[PDB]
Amino acid sequence: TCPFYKKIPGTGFTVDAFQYGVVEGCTAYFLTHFHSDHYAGLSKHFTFPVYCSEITGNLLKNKLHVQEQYIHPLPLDTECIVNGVKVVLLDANHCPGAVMILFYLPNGTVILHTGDFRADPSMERSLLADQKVHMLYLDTTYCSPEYTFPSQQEVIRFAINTAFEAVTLNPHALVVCGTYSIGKEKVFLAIADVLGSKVGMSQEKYKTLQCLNIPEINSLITTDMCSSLVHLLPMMQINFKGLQSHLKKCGGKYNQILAFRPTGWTHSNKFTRIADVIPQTKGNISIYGIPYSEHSSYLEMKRFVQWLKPQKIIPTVNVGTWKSRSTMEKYFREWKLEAGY
Ligand SMILES: CN1CCN(C(=O)Nc2ccc(F)cc2)CC1
Ligand code: NI
Repeated sequence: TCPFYKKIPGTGFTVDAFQYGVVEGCTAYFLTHFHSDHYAGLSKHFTFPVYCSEITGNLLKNKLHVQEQYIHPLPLDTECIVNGVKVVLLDANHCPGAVMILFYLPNGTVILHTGDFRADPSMERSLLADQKVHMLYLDTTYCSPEYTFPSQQEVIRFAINTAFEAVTLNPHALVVCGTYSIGKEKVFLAIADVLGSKVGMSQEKYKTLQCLNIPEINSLITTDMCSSLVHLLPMMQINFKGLQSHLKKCGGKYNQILAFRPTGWTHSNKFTRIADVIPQTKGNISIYGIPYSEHSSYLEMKRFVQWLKPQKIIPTVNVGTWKSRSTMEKYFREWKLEAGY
């Protein structure tokens, strides 16, 4: 059964609610982004209206084979009427196609649902600048002050400089990057660009990337592994055993692997600056864990909420324990008292 924080009151709408069968009273199902915890349940057999971005719609059609007649893509930054209710989709600064949704309820209430997001000051000059938001359904993934990490730009600078140094010292080194979902494409694209290579990958991953509206993508990716010195593999294979096995398959073209695992936050963020990060090494294989986040840091989240000044906050992540719920509620009260709303 569908939980309360996935229902939008007085609209007939649910958000990211495809794993509960037919939800009583739901006339339209919104999907914020194409990550499996959120799309869980969609297939070629779904026959209710789905509202989403153009990119999410491309993935629904081609990867999950949802029929075209049920996919309703909406442009960003544009007032749209859906089943008698005004809505707006805004970029969430998460993975490709990820949106936040603004709902203008018939009674005058205004709700913002962030989906998954990485809060940024640029959001303070979207269509949010205008009007009051009464209720905020908030991505609280990293809602605790211990969660610090660098900007995406600083992490990409580190990865580019590391890869370029290694391959210039050894032109027979292979670079490998882990993936298990869409998002974080800049990691492998930036490294391939500095090295003058296309990114090599499976047919299945190539298909997924072709759905994303990335400019000049045919120039950047390929299924021909032999032509490429940046390879993508499943995240599960980014370990000494799996990389040893991959190196065997490359027919003596390479004699070294440099690999990257883009994680979220890890406990080594409490001790180590991005500049100081070192790999794990065994023989001719080195593995770097890099803290590339597509979710708000604690400080980014706090700044956005203190700017927005919502009347009520409904968390959508870490909702399953009393300890987590009490911790989040204490932070929301601190933020409100400090800022005066
Ligand atoms: C006192 N009620 C609370 C629930 N409520 C509502 O509208 N629920 C809902 C159901 C299904 C859906 F899709 C969306 C919302 C508002 C009035
Ligand atoms: Ni996500």
